[PDB]
Amino acid sequence: RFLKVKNWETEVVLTDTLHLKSTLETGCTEYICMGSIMHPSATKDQLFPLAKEFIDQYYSSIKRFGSKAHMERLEEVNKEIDTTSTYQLKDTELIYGAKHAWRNASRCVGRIQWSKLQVFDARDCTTAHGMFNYICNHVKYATNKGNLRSAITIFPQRTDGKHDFRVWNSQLIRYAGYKQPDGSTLGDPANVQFTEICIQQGWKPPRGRFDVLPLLLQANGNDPELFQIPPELVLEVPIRHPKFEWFKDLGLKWYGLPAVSNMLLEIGGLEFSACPFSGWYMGTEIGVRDYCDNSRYNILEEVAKKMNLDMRKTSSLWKDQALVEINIAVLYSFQSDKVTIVDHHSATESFIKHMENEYRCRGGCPADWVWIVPPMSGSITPVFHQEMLNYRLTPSFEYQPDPWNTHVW
Amino acid sequence: CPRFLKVKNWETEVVLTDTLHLKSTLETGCTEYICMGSIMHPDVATKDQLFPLAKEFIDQYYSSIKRFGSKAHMERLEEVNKEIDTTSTYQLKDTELIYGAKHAWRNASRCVGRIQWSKLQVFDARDCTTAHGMFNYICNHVKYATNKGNLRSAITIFPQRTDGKHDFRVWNSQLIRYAGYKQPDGSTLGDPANVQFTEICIQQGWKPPRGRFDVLPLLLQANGNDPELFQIPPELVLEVPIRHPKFEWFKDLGLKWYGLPAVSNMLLEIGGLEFSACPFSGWYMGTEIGVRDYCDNSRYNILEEVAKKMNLDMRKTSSLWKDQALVEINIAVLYSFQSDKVTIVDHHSATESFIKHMENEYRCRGGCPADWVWIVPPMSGSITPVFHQEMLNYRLTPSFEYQPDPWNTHVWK
Ligand code: HEM
Ligand code: HEM
Ligand SMILES: CNCCCc1cc(C#N)cc(CCc2cc(C)cc(N)n2)c1
Ligand SMILES: CNCCCc1cc(C#N)cc(CCc2cc(C)cc(N)n2)c1
Ligand SMILES: C[C@H](O)[C@H](O)[C@H]1CNc2nc(N)[nH]c(=O)c2N1
Ligand SMILES: C[C@H](O)[C@H](O)[C@H]1CNc2nc(N)[nH]c(=O)c2N1
Ligand SMILES: [Zn+2]
Repeated sequence: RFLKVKNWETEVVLTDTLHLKSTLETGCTEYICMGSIMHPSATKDQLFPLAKEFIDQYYSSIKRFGSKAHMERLEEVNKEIDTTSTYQLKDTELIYGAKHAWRNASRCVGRIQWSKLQVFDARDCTTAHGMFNYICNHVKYATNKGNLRSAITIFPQRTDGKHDFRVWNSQLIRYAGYKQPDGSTLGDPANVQFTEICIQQGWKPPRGRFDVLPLLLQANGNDPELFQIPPELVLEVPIRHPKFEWFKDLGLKWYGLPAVSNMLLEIGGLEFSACPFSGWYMGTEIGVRDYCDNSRYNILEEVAKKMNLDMRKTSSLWKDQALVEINIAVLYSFQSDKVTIVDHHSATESFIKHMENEYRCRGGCPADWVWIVPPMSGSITPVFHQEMLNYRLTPSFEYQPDPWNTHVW
Repeated sequence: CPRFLKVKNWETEVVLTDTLHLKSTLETGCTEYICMGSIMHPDVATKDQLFPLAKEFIDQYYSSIKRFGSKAHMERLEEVNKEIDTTSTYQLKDTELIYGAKHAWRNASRCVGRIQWSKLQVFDARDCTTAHGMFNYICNHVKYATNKGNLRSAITIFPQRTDGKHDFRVWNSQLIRYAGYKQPDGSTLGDPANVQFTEICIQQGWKPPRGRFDVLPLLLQANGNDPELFQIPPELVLEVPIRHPKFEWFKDLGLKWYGLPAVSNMLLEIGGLEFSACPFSGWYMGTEIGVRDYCDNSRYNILEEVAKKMNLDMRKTSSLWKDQALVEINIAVLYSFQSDKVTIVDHHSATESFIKHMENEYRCRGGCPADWVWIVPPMSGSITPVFHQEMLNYRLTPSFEYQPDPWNTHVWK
């Protein structure tokens, strides 16, 4: 059936037909919705229909469905799966696939940029040193002296499951976290466990609040190896406030490059277990989640002190006041340092425009309202009032297990 | 369906286990291929449809009072079936009515205030026959619930649906709301959300003051008849002038709001019986007024005016001038209610209470249906504990349901 989605602020109604194309599950059923669950829920025979489906939509996308090239490609892939239990994507197909996995990422508010993605083919990589080289080039390219460019580097696909390429870091660039004798945490508490694995492997920790973690890289199923990213490739921003001159004295900084490195890219049945991808930050990612989450840097109280706020009752909204000033500081700092960043008002605006584009040209746009709506000031951004349909389209980015739970040394 | 579903809290790592979802009775709107979790809204019962619905409810009631399988349970079942057989409907006992109303609230997945569910004053108005009688009952409800500012949650329940042509309806979506007036120049005076209803009232005879905060009259339909207008006695309408503890100029914006949130357009469904007029009221969470009523672009839309008086830079969105004004507006709302000693709850306190409620329900009941999209407040979401809490949404009965607007369906006599 055709599905309507309405914006309750503009009263614009869009019609979704694209959802009929989905074949994978969402996790919900007719009687139970799991819209707020973070993580809900090959062989030659499974492999061909998936490959065919993907080849079909690729050739449909270049207006040559059923062409001679198309027929030949299907045949070629058929033979290759027969003979080898897998197949290799053409360069054009790899790039199409990566851009579309981004396009189909229902949890990403930044998708208006989807067709501008620099794709680095790293499928000839065989070793951890090789991976390091490719990752450095990625970081250097994507960083671009502050003028951030979206990029993805794609390492060899899964074969038997015992020879996986994995970036063990959840992101390429992150700050270490340390468990103190007194039981508190120094640095980022989210990375305490990963930091410990790096230490256990030989990494000598400076034990600061913002120590960039080393890369831990696994090539072809082997034990991961440590590498320090050359520091001149790591762009950082000292956080200050345009009004509160005491803010710089908090000693806060963050890195300019958000680069997810723990997801799995799926294209036509093939699985790319190492595919680090990067864009640029939305201010709230740092200002709200990284700094103000209770389980992260957790700075609200200190900031509220410096602002001399009344902090005895919740109803003074001291937390909300402090939260806003921190996010002003993040945006101001990045902007003043000419490092690409987008505020949640601008980002959500662009996303609404993107939705409108996709509905017109594609017949829909899968979107996860729980993730799309920013973690502050929700209803004063346009996505809060936008109905969205969530469904799973392929090619796609998928979660995968942490490598330290499925690896034998 | 799996017998046990797990929900995680990503802040605390606490894992809870849901079994209550197995009692789900109606569709969410989702399927295994699509989720409609952010969709707002995704001829009577026949004898044969009614039997198992009544039995399911009666069983639940007698199970709740630890008399399941008792002689009184079996007798009540037989009496109910006999009534359905002879009359195609049945009547609830007062005890069952009260149980059903409290459970419809307990089951309302979109409500963050459910920690209070077992404390609800239920007014049985099933003997009501006329619009004048409806008015009396509604006035008594408003006075009781308001309690001079110490608000008490309450529901008044009018006669259930019979053949569908004799419905009792409150035409107002809430008992107390402000009028909206569209101007010839395209501007709106008052609350833009209420323009349609306001036009209906005017057509029905209401003389409008044409102000920014005019309390709408009640439009009351009894027994399927044409609806009639009544003015709520102004002394029964508690209102709060909004001022700010720091900004002396804030009171000069001339804002105020009413103290009692009272939903009057929902259908209460118990044991297959449908109560099409069941106005219920509680007390406000500040953000309902400070974020939605005042700051929605399609409502009073005051962010700009507040921003200008705050001397904020408003040329770039990146200054977060909107977020800054939003916080000060919400501070003022909470400060004004507390000062006038009218019950209100801030979004931090309410969401903290809701998490405790949810944990208790998982413990004692096997679960707690919750709609995250609605439970998370419209500002500062992730600094409230609910943002980090996975929730399962499913529909249990007794329940409050949406129903079409009466002016779209009414047959004018
Ligand atoms: C270019 C600027 C971009 C912006 C402003 C942006 C914005 C965001 C934000 C704010 C999130 C939520 C992150 C969180 O809360 O953890 C997100 C998630 C996501 N993004 Fe984007 N993004 C960008 C680029 C990209 C690119 C280049 C890709 C892939 C090629 C991508 C794919 C994804 C995926 C798969 C998620 C979901 C992550 C998860 O489920 O943990 N994004 N994005
Ligand atoms: C006692 C204090 C109460 C508080 C603090 C509270 C809080 C809330 C809030 C903030 C909402 C969201 C409203 C919106 O965004 O439009 C809501 C919705 C709702 N509440 Fe509660 N409420 C209370 C009492 C009650 C009572 C007494 C009932 C019924 C007996 C009730 C049933 C509902 C229902 C059915 C909804 C969904 C409304 C809809 O879908 O439009 N609540 N509540
Ligand atoms: C359930 N969440 C687990 C953590 C995942 C994650 C953590 C951080 C941090 N710090 C930062 C990110 C970056 C997400 C992202 C990715 C991209 C590509 C762009 C952008 N603006 N943001 C992700
Ligand atoms: C899609 N939403 C349409 C508007 C529904 C609604 C509007 C207002 C207002 N103004 C006020 C309410 C009151 C909701 C409510 C009800 C109760 C019982 C308590 C409480 N704190 N809040 C509802
Ligand atoms: C429980 C809930 O699903 C979880 O907290 C989600 C909520 N929405 C989110 N939205 C974004 N963008 N990122 C997140 O990590 C989360 N966390
Ligand atoms: C599109 C979206 O479902 C809609 O704007 C919802 C979002 N969450 C909400 N949450 C509450 N409490 N009240 C609302 O009106 C809404 N509106
Ligand atoms: Zn769903």
